[PDB]
Amino acid sequence: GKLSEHLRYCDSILREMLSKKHAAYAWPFYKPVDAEALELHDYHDIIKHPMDLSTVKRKMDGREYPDAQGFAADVRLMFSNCYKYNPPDHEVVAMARKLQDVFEMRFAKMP
Ligand SMILES: CCOc1cc(C(=O)N2CCC(N3CCN(C)CC3)CC2)ccc1Nc1ncc2c(n1)N(C1CCCC1)c1ccccc1C(=O)N2C
Repeated sequence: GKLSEHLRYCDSILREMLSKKHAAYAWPFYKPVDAEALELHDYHDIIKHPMDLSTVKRKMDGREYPDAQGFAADVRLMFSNCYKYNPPDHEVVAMARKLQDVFEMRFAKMP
């Protein structure tokens, strides 16, 4: 089935995003947002479905995505949360944009 072929290619996108090359801008998305440690009393009012690369990895390694589109939806959700919660001039936003540049480019190049 070409459904798991695409998902295996998405595991490579995930490895690329977690890789040491992109760490200057990707590290805020390694683990979930700790709203209590960052004193974001606001975060879970606005972000109803948090997402991060480690949760995406957990779901991928557990075969929880039925197809590549579900994986892409979660990665983009992680980006959309960051754009939604933060003021557009914050530099977590620039960091998220640099990482999304990696994701969208490698996703489009899927055979
Ligand atoms: C597992 C460790 O976790 C964190 C630890 C610490 C920490 O105390 N030290 C102290 C000095 C830090 N410095 C200052 C800033 N410098 C750009 C780099 C060096 C290094 C580490 C800070 C943030 C963390 N984790 C996080 N995870 C998601 C988000 C997130 N931070 N940022 C920040 C990342 C950098 C700027 C924004 C957010 C902050 C507020 C609201 C939303 C978000 C948000 O959207 N994301 C995705």
